[PDB]
Amino acid sequence: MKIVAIGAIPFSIPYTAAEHVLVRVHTDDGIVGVAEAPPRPFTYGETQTGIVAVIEQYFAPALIGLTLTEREVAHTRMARTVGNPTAKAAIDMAMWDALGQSLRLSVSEMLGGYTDRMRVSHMLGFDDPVKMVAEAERIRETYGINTFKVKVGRRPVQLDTAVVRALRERFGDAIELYVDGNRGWSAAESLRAMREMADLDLLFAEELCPADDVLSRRRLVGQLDMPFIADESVPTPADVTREVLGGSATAISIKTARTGFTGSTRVHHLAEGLGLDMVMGNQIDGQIGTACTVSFGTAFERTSRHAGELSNFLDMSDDLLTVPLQISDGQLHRRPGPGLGIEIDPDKLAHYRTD
Amino acid sequence: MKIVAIGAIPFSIPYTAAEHVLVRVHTDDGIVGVAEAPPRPFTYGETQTGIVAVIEQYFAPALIGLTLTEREVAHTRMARTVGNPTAKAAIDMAMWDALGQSLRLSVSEMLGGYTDRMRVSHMLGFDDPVKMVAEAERIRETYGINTFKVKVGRRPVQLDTAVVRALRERFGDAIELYVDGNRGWSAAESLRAMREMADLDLLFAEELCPADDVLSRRRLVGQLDMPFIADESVPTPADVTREVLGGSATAISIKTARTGFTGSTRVHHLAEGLGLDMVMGNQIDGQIGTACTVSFGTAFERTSRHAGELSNFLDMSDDLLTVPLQISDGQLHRRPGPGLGIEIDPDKLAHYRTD
Ligand SMILES: [Mg+2]
Ligand SMILES: [Mg+2]
Repeated sequence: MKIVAIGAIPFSIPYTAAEHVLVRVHTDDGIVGVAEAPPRPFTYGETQTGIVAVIEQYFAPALIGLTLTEREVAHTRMARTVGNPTAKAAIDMAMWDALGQSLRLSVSEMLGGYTDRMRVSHMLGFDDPVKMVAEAERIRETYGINTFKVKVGRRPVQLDTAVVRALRERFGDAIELYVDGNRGWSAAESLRAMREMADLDLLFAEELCPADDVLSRRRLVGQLDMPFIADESVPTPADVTREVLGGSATAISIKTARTGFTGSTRVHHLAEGLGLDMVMGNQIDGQIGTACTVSFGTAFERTSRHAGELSNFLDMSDDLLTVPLQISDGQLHRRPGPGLGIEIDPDKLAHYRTD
Repeated sequence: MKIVAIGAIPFSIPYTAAEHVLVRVHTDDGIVGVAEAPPRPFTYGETQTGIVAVIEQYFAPALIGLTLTEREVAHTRMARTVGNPTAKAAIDMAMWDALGQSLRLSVSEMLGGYTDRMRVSHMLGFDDPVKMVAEAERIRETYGINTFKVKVGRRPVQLDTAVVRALRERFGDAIELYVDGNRGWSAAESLRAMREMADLDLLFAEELCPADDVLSRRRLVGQLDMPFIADESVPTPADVTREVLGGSATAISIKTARTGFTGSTRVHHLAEGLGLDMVMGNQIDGQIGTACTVSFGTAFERTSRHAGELSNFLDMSDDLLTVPLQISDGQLHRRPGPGLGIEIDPDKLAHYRTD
């Protein structure tokens, strides 16, 4: 189980576009672990070109020679390089995939195996209330999804509060609802919006305003009833500690795209120890990334007690798996096979790769 | 004064190697502003390949068309992309260079023009005390430098405290001394080292331990007499606020390599308003970057009241300027010419570029 090579292949798939990087960890046993790295310059500052570069130029040469059971050595070596979250996460998850295949165990069970499935949430917004209601009905009827996260951040705030209210009026208590502003509103606008929706039983408020508007962010978080999920502002455990102790976050988003499995376990244990809720998020992941999210989320009780953002891949026109993921009865099961339980379709990769 | 093009040229110059990126902002007036971006994967996570990529693929197309007097528009647009500090800083400084050339004004005077020169500090360490003393004598006698920053972080700590003590015994109060651990020591080791050197009158303690060892870092900072300079942990104003209010920093390093001139002004004003000392740092800069550091540092009283890390370029085997920078009587003057007061030697660029 020694790493003999690590590759990074850029690929592009149009949306109904995902310009991700397929990361592959090759072992001396002929096993190949895989994962994807989604470049999000507006969240982490990584680019597709940059991810391939850091992996080929820095991470690959630093990890070749290590066994699949020296994860902490790999973790420590990669940690020397600052940032480049998805690049590091992809390598970690590909290593875990390879390990699982080598031991004939799923990543989920190796991580803890608490359960075998997660409830799925769907995100929507930035359109008319009538259209949003129509989409929610379609998604719920088609996939059984009962949890919806409304993307907000428009001005006037009434444009978004109208969407959330329309959804609650249509489904009543039959669905779960919460919001994510992606730092789009000011703290003051965020408070006015939440106050207007005080009767809609929103379970969480996610990154309504910039965490970097430090003092106003802290004031807002202290004014809200529900937990305030920090996402882009807590990419590392140290950020979790600073934002939580500082009062700018009262809940934590865990995204395997940025913290993989080794790092995500560090985030889960920190959040559990501190006593904070956690939710599995989506980095606008393809099916490879989604398979990773469910692999981790199902391993623990604290992550599986909440729905996970696992439906974004449906918006892609195609994907790289030989067997596509399926959402039924509003849930997604962790794959039955060893490792991530997935396989890359050779023809799909050949058709979508851009190198 | 409209930007018509922005280029990023990778180059490499061996040390007596600097793999930086020359950034050039072209205007419709035929003026070309310049600056460099030093890729520091172990500090910011940027790579030489990554810097060129983010500039060519994201920043250049987003800035072409803006005038040199729409700095806040450029600042806001670049801010959409997370991280990539030196890439952004280089573009900002090149824009300022172009503006200065267009108005026949030096960057220093446009920024405030408080003074015309800065005292220079030199960093050394990681060798035997006798050799370190010899180097300090040489540097002081050769350039007149009277401020030395000892790089520390080795174990046992006695190896570094011995170096600092040897320097103080040799020069007495004739020189200024302080230390920078580059996050190399644990907080506990850092305290023991500083206590051992309590009689050596160190003016500052810089990043002795990781800022990410959050609680122990805060405890250490509160135990030390002198100001504790945060550097790699405060790359943005928001980090300055979080680290300062959290107690993990009691002084601020300003490096034009990561915050340029527009961003550095934001850091200076924040630090001045909060009431914290600030020091101009070095990102292992070449002469282009050093010219930028002095341009900014001389503009304000709070930055010029302390020596600036401005001697690292001396370790390079060559550089790209037509007229090299000169340190005399332990000081460096801001260039007399418009903009940064520098010009790229065509033959040097042709010989060292790697594209
Ligand atoms: Mg989010
Ligand atoms: Mg430093």
